[PDB]
Amino acid sequence: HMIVLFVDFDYFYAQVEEVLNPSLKGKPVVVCVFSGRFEDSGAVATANYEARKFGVKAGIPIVEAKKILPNAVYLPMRKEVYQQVSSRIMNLLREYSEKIEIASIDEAYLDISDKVRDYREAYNLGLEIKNKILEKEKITVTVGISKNKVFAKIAADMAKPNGIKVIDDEEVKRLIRELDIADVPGIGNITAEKLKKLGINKLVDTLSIEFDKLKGMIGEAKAKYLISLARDEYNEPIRTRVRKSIGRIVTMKRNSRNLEEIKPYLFRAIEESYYKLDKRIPKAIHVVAVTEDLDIVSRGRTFPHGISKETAYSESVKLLQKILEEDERKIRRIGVRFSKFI
DNA sequence: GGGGGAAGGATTCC
DNA sequence: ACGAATCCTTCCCCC
Ligand SMILES: Nc1nc2c(ncn2[C@H]2C[C@H](O)[C@@H](COP(=O)(O)OP(=O)(O)OP(=O)(O)O)O2)c(=O)[nH]1
Ligand SMILES: [Ca+2]
Ligand SMILES: [Ca+2]
Ligand SMILES: [Ca+2]
Repeated sequence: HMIVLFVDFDYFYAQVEEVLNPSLKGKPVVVCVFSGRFEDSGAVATANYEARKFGVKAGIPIVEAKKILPNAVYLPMRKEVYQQVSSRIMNLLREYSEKIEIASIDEAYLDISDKVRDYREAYNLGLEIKNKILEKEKITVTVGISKNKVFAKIAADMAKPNGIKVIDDEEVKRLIRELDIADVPGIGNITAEKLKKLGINKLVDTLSIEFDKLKGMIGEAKAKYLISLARDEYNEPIRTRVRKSIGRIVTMKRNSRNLEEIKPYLFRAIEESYYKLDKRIPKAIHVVAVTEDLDIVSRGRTFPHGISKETAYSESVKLLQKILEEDERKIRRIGVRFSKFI
C-alpha cells in the first residue's frame, strides 16, 4: 500500500542545453565529453531524441556520432550547470512529499502513501508535478507510479519520453511473469548473461531455482533482491541518500608510466577533488588508474583522522607508485577518490 | 566459528 | 571511450 512516485527527467543534459538556448530545440543535440587525445576523442554523455532516432546515444564515441550526424550541434558537457538546475527541480519535488529519495542528478522517488490514496489520485498528482516542473523550469520529465521503487522506475522506463504511467498490482503480477529479466534495474549484461545460463529469463524463473545455486552465481544480495521481487515482496523504504564519495579522474595527453609525467594530472585531480569536498573532511583516499587497455586498478588507504590536502598529495604519490610497481601496463587515465567523511 | 573492518576488484547506472 | 554506489572475495586480527 506503499504508493511510490518516481521522477526521471527527459534526456536531461541535452534538454538543459536546449532550455539555456531554446533555438536548439528540434535540432539534433549531442552533449559530449572531450578527452583531449585528438580531434574529437571522447564519448557522448547523452543526446536529445532528435539525435537518438539515428543511433546517436550515450556511450558512443564522438567520432562515430559525427559520422552519423555531421551537422548536429555538439556541445561540451557542463555538469555543474545541469546539477544546479537539477537541485532546483528536486526542491520543487520536496513540496509534494517529505519522504523523498534523490537517486541521482536526474531522478527521485517520492513516497506519496500518506499523501493520497488509490492510483487515480496518484496519476493526477503526477500531472501536477510534471506541469509544475514544466512551468517552473521548463523541463519535461517522465513519471512512474507503482507499489515499490523498482516498479515505479520500470513504469517510467516504459513511458519515456515525457510520459506518466501507473503499474497497478495486477500489471505487476503480469510483469513478474512477462518482463525480460534484463529490464529489471540492477541487472546488467553480466548478470543478464549469468541468469540466462541458469534458465532465468523472467523474474518468475528465479523461484524455480535452488537458492544456493542462484546465490552461487550472482551473489547473495542480488539473489535475494530478485527472489524478493518475484514474490511480489520487494518493499524497500524511500530514504534520503547522502554523498559518500568525491573524486576526479582525467585523461592524460598520452599514456605513460613515468611518475613525473603523471603527477601533474594526479595533482590536478586532487585540487579539484578538494574544492568539491566543500567543508567535508575525508578519512580515506584512493588513487584510481585507468590503464591503456581500459582496465581500472586502484590503491587506497584509510587514516584514523582526516586528510589535509598536503597529506593527500603526499599519500597519492605513494599509491600511484604502488600501482606502477604492481601493474606493468601503461596508464591512460589517472585520478583520486576521497571518502569516509568525518 | 565468527564479529569487524580494510582492501581491491566487479557490476551497475546516472 | 568519458562519476558514484553497492556488493563480493580475500585478508587479517582476535576472542
Ligand atoms: N558522462 C556521462 N554521462 C552520462 C552517461 N549516461 C548518463 N549520463 C548523464 C547524462 C544524462 O542526461 C543523465 C541522465 O541519464 P539517463 O540514463 O536518464 O539519460 P537521459 O536522461 O539523457 O535520457 P532519457 O530521456 O532518461 O532516456 O546522466 C554516460 O554514459 N556518461
Ligand atoms: Ca532521464
Ligand atoms: Ca535517470
Ligand atoms: Ca539491463
